Amino acid sequence: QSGPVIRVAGDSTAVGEGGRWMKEMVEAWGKKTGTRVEYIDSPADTNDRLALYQQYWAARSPDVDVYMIDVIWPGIVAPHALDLKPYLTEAELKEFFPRIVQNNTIRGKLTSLPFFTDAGILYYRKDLLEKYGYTSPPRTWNELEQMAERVMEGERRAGNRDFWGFVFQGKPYEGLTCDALEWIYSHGGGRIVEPDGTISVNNGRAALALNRAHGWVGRIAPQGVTSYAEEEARNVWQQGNSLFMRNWPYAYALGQAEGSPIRGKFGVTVLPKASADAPNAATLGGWQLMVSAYSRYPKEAVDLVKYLASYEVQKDNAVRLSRLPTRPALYTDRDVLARNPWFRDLLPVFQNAVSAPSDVAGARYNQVSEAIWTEVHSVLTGRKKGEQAVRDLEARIRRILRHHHH
Ligand SMILES: OC[C@H]1O[C@H](O[C@H]2O[C@H](CO)[C@@H](O)[C@H](O)[C@H]2O)[C@H](O)[C@@H](O)[C@@H]1O
Repeated sequence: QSGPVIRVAGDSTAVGEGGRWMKEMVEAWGKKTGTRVEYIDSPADTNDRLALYQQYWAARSPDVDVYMIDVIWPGIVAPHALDLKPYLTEAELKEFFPRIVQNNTIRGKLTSLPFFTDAGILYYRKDLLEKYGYTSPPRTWNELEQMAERVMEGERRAGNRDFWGFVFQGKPYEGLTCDALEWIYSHGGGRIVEPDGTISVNNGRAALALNRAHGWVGRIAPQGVTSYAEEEARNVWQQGNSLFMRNWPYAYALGQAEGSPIRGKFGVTVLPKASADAPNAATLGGWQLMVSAYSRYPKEAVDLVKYLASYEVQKDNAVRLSRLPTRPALYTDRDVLARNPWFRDLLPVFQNAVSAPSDVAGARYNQVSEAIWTEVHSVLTGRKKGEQAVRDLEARIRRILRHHHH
């Protein structure tokens, strides 16, 4: 047909159904409104997407109108965002969780609408826990290790060469920062960089957390876990070859799909922690919808963003893709809850999720994060002990944030 073509970059066809579903939603809006649309695909890992989208932004490119942006990005991407505040009433904006709207608001600019939230959780094979005499998923990291060693011994003995105790995201990329924040915080080691700016990571609890994680590699987790992102972990788990997995909510719907080897065989719960008085750790993730400051079609782009962020599209995301709404009203919707009962069970885990240090690092967050995941990876690979790594990380972050004030 004719008129503007509204072009969207967001999510990836390389991560679950997200890219496919996103294209479907954008096509549905185009059909509803009689507007031409195009979907531009992205790489799997968030930090690779940031670099791709930065090419467009540095160019002031009009070739993408709407970007799906990570929770950790507002402080970096704000100059490239159209301020959405004038386009939403106060009532419309209050329909989203205020913490996420606050996150997305930089120096008063509403950079982006909340789309879906995210929190790290523990996936567990309930069939296998029952087989090996366990009644509850593990609450402590020591329990997780003990269960993993026992179930692995038994499943290996029964003939499954492919079977592991635990998979997670050990690749050097942003997902490892997420995993590592959960390890450190759940050992009482802090937030790596505190909201006040204190770089706190050089402490014995953070070091222990990293040594613990090294101890999994090649033992209860595959040697190759040091190259796993979300999907590599998910594919071991989904084939039936891991007792436990750390991952985000999206993996639940995919594991329940017809033809999944593990359909009906798993539950989810909060990640374990070092001891009963440590805090629960679930890293806060999630994605927002930004209209490009370079879009030639801001009114149409805003209309698309409000549609994607609407109740019925977020509902579809919850029901079909098990991704977490940013609208509190959806957590009381009968159909969302009947499909995903665990959304009610773990709502307090999602509410108490711990943010990575993107607010305090602001536009330097991707540099801080790269330091984190590289130093953590050096522990996972055995290159360094946790004590040295947290000392080296402290020094790196001090250099990166020197002269930065939030
Ligand atoms: O909901 C699943 C999403 O997984 C990825 O995003 C999560 O993990 C990132 C780290 O790898 C975090 O930075 C992000 O905040 C999390 O939401 C993936 O990039 C998304 O496309 C998936 O929808």
